[PDB]
Amino acid sequence: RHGVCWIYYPDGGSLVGEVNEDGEMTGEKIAYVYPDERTALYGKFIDGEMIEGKLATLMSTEEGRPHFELMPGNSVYHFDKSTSSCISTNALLPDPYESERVYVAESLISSAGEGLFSKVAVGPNTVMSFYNGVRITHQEVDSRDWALNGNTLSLDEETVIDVPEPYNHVSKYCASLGHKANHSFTPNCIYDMFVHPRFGPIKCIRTLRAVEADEELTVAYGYDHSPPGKSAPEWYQVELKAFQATQ
Ligand SMILES: Nc1ncnc2c1ncn2[C@@H]1O[C@H](C[C@@H](N)CC[C@H](N)C(=O)O)[C@@H](O)[C@H]1O
Ligand SMILES: CN1CCC(=C2c3ccccc3C=Cc3cc(O)ccc32)CC1
Repeated sequence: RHGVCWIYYPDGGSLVGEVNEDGEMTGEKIAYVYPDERTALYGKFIDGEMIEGKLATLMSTEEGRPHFELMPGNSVYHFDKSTSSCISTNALLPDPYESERVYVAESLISSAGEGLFSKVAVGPNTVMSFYNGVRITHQEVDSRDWALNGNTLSLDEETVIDVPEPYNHVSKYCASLGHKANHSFTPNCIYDMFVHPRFGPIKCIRTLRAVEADEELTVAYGYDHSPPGKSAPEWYQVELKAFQATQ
């Protein structure tokens, strides 16, 4: 008669609900559940695509049927995959899972600008932040000045994610914050694949180790002598030389 399906993504998120006649995740009581197995976007989905998800908490799962408590408020989300020229339908609507785990402040790395910090203590392998952005080609990134590529992150062999000016200011764009994490060759985080209900296929920032509250989150940007683009910044030259001096 009735059938509830739990789909687990490799990144730890999941989709749960009763499948329709065609075995599709289509209905008004479908939920995406974030990797903490607690934070959920609950509501209207069509074939697994979020049409109207409301912020909710997964309280329990008695005999496979999940119980969701809607969060007080009007926080509503929808599938909203970026394009080459549009980063988001609501650039100032933050992600609720990210908002519990990270914040932006002045970096502790000299002259690095702003950085990304842990709000709370978390264990290893914890998804902390999402790296959404516009979707451009490797050709575009490779064919321009590398000074324009400080917020680029390759998604796959076809697509590079970017957060271009003016979206590099949190007052202009705070829907995701992964671009605010600075580089280190002793990083405490990595970039990892992520299938997001709002952003679609993107990258996330995942901890490599346990992190304390208010620790700066860092990721290795790469190990090449120079970043993609035309005509490396010296801060990276200095850190790369120090990295290579250890071996
Ligand atoms: N280890 C570092 N030392 C100095 N500057 C850094 C370092 N890591 C990142 N940056 C700076 O941060 C840019 C990369 C951004 N994705 C990071 C967020 C940036 N700090 C901001 O305030 O928006 C680089 O192009 C540099 O300007
Ligand atoms: C999250 N992304 C941020 C930008 C980034 C850069 C880069 C770009 C501009 C200026 C500086 C950098 C720094 C290092 C780097 C090294 C590589 O071997 C490949 C790419 C990069 C890749 C990761």
